[PDB]
Amino acid sequence: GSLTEDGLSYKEKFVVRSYEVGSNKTATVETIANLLQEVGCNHAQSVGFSATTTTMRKLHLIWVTARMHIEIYKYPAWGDVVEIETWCQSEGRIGTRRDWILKDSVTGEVTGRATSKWVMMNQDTRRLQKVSDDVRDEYLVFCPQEPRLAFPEENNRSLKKIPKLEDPAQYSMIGLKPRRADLDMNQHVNNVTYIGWVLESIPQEIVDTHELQVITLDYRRECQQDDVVDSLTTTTSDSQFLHLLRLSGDGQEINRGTTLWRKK
Amino acid sequence: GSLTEDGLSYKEKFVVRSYEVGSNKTATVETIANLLQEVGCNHAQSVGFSATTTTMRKLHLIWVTARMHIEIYKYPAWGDVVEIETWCQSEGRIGTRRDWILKDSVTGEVTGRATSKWVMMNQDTRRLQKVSDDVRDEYLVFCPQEPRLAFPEENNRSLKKIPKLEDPAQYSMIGLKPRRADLDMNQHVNNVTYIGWVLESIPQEIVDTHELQVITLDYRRECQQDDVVDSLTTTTSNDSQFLHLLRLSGDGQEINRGTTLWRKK
Ligand SMILES: CNS(=O)(=O)c1cccc(C)c1F
Ligand SMILES: CNS(=O)(=O)c1cccc(C)c1F
Repeated sequence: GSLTEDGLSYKEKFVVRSYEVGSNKTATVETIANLLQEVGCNHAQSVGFSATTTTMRKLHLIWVTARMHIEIYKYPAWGDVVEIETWCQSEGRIGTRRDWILKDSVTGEVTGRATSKWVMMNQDTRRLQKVSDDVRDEYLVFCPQEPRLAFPEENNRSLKKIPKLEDPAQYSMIGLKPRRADLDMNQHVNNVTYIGWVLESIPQEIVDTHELQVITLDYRRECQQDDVVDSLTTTTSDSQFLHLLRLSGDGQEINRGTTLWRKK
Repeated sequence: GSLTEDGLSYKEKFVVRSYEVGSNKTATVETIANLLQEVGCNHAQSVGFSATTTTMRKLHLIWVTARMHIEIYKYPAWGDVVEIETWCQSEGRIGTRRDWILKDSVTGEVTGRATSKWVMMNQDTRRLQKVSDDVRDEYLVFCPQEPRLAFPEENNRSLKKIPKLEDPAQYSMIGLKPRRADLDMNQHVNNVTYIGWVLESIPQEIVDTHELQVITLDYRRECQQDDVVDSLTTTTSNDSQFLHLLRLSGDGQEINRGTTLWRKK
């Protein structure tokens, strides 16, 4: 992959692998989400980051995902080339935004888009911070100056408030645990695992008849290596669902979400 | 990737990804196993296979993995390029063997090697059987004629008999279940999931202080999408060795057995 001419965005091609596809022989939304993260990491590495910046590594600050929104129009097939472009933007004290556009490399057609909201947080205390007084001028040089939005439409799905699912759930998958393949290099559960856990309470009949078009997920609290998760889904409708992940015991909320599915 | 000049083997390069690495900032053995499977798939495609032949698709026959043996000398770092060569050989009526060599693309040095034994199964009845000369003839052209072995050693760990771990296990991880990301495109549990389940009963202290050099895994029965697995490990030993068992958490039906060898970092 490479920074573009202007140095303000990053592009990378991926060939979809045999083990990356589901029952329709196209990429899973988990494979997509993993590629979004990989191109995000190659963007950071290209400009000298990693997404830590000098004064963050100093005060022990990290970027952590508050929110992920992905919309897929077509899932690439096994052996297809998908091109992903990614860029970041400041949203003032709130935090930072990373957006993605996915294209069919051959047709140059847009096959998906994604946006995500990141916040600061001290790694040790896990206390949510606001973007420094201004000292966070270290990274504005690497973002477009004028707004560039994968989701430009005022009042659009990517920004909607998600409510808390109420017991009893219509569906549940309980006792989900992460294995070592689910940890990142710093031994924290991978953001993509939570996507997989949310989708595990969708009934097989839906996954067999429908394709996933939209997923929005809030990250409230991290699941540790030795935590156990329950995944809850209720139909609210195309088929739409409301999602909740919570710790198997006390029922502490770790994620909430919505998905939208189209008949195949 | 491409077939080599003689079209008897297949080469492919992979750049190691951010999410494919462990605590060492190098590729997990599960990432490696997944790359072996991917390059194996691209070789099959390159010669007009599915890994079924015409006769196999007729008689409703598949190849299934009986055994996987991996030896890694060095795990490639995040952003490193690894080059994998793979080929198959007929083992007569017993089945087929697929072999792999892993190299540092830059230095050209051998960083790993693997071998696997495949047997024929009726899709529907799940009944193993000997290879028929008719089936054999259809793919023997695509294999070297003179033996080409990733593991030449006169007495090689790759072929050693694995015993059944004795209750009580020294260590265990209980209630392991597959999610949808553990299924392949035909909704069977991915062979690589079993590797990760075997490793889940190794204590964190070994993993933090050691590196996996060797893993041998026998595949006895398939775990189904709604099965639950128990993983059992006992120390059998500077080098730590373990004996492994995966079994269904209810009746305790065996799905896998294995051994691992670890060396101090
Ligand atoms: C993720 N958020 S970031 O670290 O603030 C950031 C902003 C701009 C460009 C890059 C590469 C970047 F990593
Ligand atoms: C698994 N063994 S195989 O499918 O019979 C086979 C034999 C030779 C070459 C190829 C590509 C092949 F896939």
